[PDB]
Amino acid sequence: VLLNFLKTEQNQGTRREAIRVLGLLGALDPYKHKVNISDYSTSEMLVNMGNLPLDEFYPAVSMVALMRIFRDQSLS
Repeated sequence: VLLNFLKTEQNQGTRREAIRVLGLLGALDPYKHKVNISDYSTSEMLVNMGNLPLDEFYPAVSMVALMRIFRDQSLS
């Protein structure tokens, strides 16, 4: 949330204040930043790892496309 405002909010004073905050806190080395922190088969279907013939391939991809919008409740 410190960095998100740099690409969303644009008012110059706000950005100067944000970077000032970052500087005062100051340069955490990324290692500690990381320390503090199924679609797999469908992904292989997107590449056809199983080497299916194209005829039995279009149904799978069209289906996964339809399920992608059908699962999301935001646009029902």
